[PDB]
Amino acid sequence: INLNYLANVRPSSRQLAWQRMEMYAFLHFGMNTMTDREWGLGHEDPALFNPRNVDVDQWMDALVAGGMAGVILTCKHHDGFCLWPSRLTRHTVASSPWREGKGDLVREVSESARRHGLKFGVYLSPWDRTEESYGKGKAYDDFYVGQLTELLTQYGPIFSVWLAGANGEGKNGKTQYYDWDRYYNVIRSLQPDAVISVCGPDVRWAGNAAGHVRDNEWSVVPRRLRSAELTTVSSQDDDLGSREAVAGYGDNVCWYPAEVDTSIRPGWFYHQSEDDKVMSADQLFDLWLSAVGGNSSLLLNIPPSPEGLLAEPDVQSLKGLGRRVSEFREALASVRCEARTSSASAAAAHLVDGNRDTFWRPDADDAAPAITLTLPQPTTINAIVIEEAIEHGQRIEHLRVTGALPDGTERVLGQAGTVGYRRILRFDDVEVSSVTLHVDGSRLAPMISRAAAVRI
Amino acid sequence: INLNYLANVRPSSRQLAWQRMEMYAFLHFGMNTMTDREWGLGHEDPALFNPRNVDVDQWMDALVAGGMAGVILTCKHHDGFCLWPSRLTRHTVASSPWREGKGDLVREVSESARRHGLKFGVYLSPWDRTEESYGKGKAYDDFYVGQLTELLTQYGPIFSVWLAGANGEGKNGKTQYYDWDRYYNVIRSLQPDAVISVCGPDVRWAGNAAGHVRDNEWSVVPRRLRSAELTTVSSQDDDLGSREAVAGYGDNVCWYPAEVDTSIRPGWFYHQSEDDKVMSADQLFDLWLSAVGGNSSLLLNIPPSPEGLLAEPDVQSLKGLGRRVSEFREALASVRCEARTSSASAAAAHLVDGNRDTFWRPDADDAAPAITLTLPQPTTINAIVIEEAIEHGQRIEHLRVTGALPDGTERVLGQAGTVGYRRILRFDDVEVSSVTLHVDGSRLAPMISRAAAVRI
Ligand SMILES: CC(=O)N[C@@H]1[C@@H](O[C@@H]2O[C@H](CO)[C@H](O)[C@H](O)[C@H]2O)[C@H](O[C@@H]2O[C@@H](C)[C@@H](O)[C@@H](O)[C@@H]2O)[C@@H](CO)O[C@H]1O
Ligand SMILES: CC(=O)N[C@@H]1[C@@H](O[C@@H]2O[C@H](CO)[C@H](O)[C@H](O)[C@H]2O)[C@H](O[C@@H]2O[C@@H](C)[C@@H](O)[C@@H](O)[C@@H]2O)[C@@H](CO)O[C@H]1O
Ligand code: NA
Ligand code: NA
Repeated sequence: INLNYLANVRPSSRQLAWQRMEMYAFLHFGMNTMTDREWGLGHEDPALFNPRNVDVDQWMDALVAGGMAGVILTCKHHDGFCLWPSRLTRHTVASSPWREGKGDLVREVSESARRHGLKFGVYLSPWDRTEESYGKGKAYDDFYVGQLTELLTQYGPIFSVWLAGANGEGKNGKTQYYDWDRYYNVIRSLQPDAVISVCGPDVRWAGNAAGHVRDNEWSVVPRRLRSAELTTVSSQDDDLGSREAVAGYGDNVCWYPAEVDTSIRPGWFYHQSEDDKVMSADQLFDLWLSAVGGNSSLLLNIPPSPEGLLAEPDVQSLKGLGRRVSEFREALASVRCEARTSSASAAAAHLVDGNRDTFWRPDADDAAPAITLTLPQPTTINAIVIEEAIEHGQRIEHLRVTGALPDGTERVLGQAGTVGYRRILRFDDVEVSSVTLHVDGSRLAPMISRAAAVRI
Repeated sequence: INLNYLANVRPSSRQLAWQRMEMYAFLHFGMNTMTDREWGLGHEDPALFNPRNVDVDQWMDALVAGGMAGVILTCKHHDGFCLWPSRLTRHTVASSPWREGKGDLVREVSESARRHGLKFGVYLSPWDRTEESYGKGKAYDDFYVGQLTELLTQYGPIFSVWLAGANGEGKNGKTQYYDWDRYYNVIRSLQPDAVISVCGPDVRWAGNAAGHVRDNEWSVVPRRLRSAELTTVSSQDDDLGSREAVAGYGDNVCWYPAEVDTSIRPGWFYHQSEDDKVMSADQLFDLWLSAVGGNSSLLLNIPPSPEGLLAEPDVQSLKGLGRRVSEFREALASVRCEARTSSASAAAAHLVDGNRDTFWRPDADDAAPAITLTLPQPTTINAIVIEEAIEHGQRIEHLRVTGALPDGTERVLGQAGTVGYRRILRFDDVEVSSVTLHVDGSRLAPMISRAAAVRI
């Protein structure tokens, strides 16, 4: 096991810009919304696509109020109907009566995303149930690549290209062997800042669709994980990144951080029968604390109705999720403790200076690295937040948190494994004088760019 | 030919940062210096490595004076002797009398480069005439990855990893092949910002070691060039990227810009007999004008002597080189021209603000994109300098430049094909009132971040 190797695997600059987005939105919309399905059958009549009240500004307003950093639109789902006027097939909005055949929903969405300060990403299903070339090999690749080129060069900066693994062809279906390597070269060449996700090397599907977050989430994982979703370790395993899980891989490991994806409803597309099963503001806020406080990026889907609007319950939950995240952020930014450290005290101000590029790192011979955060007055708290300077790698393996009570006893307030981008370690309301964070397990010396004790 | 794909192939942000360096130094130094050889045989006595006056600060001052942005050290050449105390072999400085076995020349160079404002890069020869694992396959990959690991984690940020492709049979009669893809994973994981050069995807050997520069240099080229150093295309071919040369490749092309490498002496390592064969300031400045005015990076090797200093003639030529370059940059930044454009006047000021991140692009239906630069007084000029916003791709195919003389007549000054990072287009001295740059061939609308008219 070479810890100078493991402890120094680092995010690319596109991975690090992505990680700081934290939470962004999925928008599953199109033919499936019109036909009320989760998967379409292919060859749907384009006359079915006639939403009478498409209001992307209403979607974006609600995503801004929800604290979203960007939006990923389903520009072509498995059914093959394209939401832009592709020159490569007639199975698009141009063949539909929406906007008299002059519409381009990718343009409307990306333009409105930008006006509202949200990044824009594209979902482009490799699986296609309409396209005649699908199953033919190379001729389908050329079609796909030609569609990537349209999406990546006509609509401005793309932050994510999301490549779904789903394939329902079955034992007797069409067999298409995607030329993934040729697709990557296209994406890298045209949008080199974009992250290629799921069936791609930059961002890893966390391995469930229900919003479950691992107890420990390693961004440093075996390199074969980048092929997991493509065609025996699996995106689903609970343990991917522990010393024990990675040792036999040696250098054949990489930075490949997790994205937790889930829908606000049981389905990805809008179904009216799901209006009473829309996740609430607090269930969403809990998901957020859990994911964004658990080294996991959060991709939350909110499907527009066939009228072409986000439904009321969904807008209410998003408004409420954004109020909560925004009070959290406000709390973190305005708390004020004095920080003391077990060693390298000259750098203790880095833990509390509001600067994500400065960090504290204990001397290499410090046998028990610890941070103590002393509150200006005795205070009721119920979380600590801690961040690693993940530019420099992911190190922390165990963290134990203790609290000094005003009577002068101390309680073990809670423990966690991995930190990474951010750990929000939650516990019961408790009034304390100070907290100590015992970083008692690490892969070489940890680099900690923020620490705070907070009341959520 | 798909122009919508070609005109939109772009550099990664790491290739973009490397391009802004322009010129940086090679330092070939080590066992071969001590035995006065261009190639070592392997198994050299480590007592031979005993330079008496290693003074890397003296190297770095001379390189700063020469205008270099960085330096790339041969941390191990083909002979196999390591300039740092590697844990994977005893064929290193730890076995030599240099600093009584306690030296690390890699540490000395990288720390001095950093003090001097210079980036640091490493050359680590895959070919190894000493290492006993060479020729055994995976076991030599293990070794090599192990040494790459030391170099990429122990010495701060690395701007380039420069990989030469040569191979040989080992002491077992068998040829070593290299697990390239495995090496790239190491480099990408530990130093995400580094460019992997020559035998690597990010930076292309220009195809000669004589300082020759193509008339037209395309950074958009067939993707197979990335394997050329690992009729077929060669790195040496004159035409790699014209519409004719790339047409057949469709999207299997990429951003792979040229690096022109050459030595300030006939050999790469120092030889006392070559002290009277050091290229002069003027030769080196014509080389700079040619490469850095021809969309090529310049990598200039200056080898330290067996006593451990850059020799006087080398220092002197560096000094004069740096002076001419600095006069060039003065002429570039002190001309006060008014810029007018054939379309999109609102963006004209982007031509002259000295900012590489703003550019002018003519209207979609401007049929004759042109820039006229008006001098404050009739002035003698003998070059134009033009730079494309290469962040967005490389598009210019032909440029024609005319001059307006004070007597109201017009002269055709010169023409050039490619531009890329920068074209310096020189021509017979002439006094003009203004000059016009007619971009009369381009892959879609050109994007130009600087245009100037100068006296060199
Ligand atoms: C194991 C599993 O969840 N399988 C099917 C889903 O596909 C996986 O989806 C995830 C993303 O959650 C990832 O791409 C894997 O590579 C796929 O195998 C499937 O969901 C698909 O992804 C959704 C985001 C959505 O676009 C959906 O329409 C798409 O088919 C779901 C469909 O409900 O079925 C799973 O059984
Ligand atoms: C085609 C050629 O020049 N081959 C031999 C050189 O190798 C090429 O070096 C260039 C860089 O100029 C590039 O890596 C190619 O892929 C190599 O094939 C060879 O030079 C090697 O490169 C120098 C930078 C230097 O480090 C040298 O020691 C090393 O051998 C030279 C040796 O002089 O011979 C060529 O015939
Ligand atoms: Na900080
Ligand atoms: Na500019």
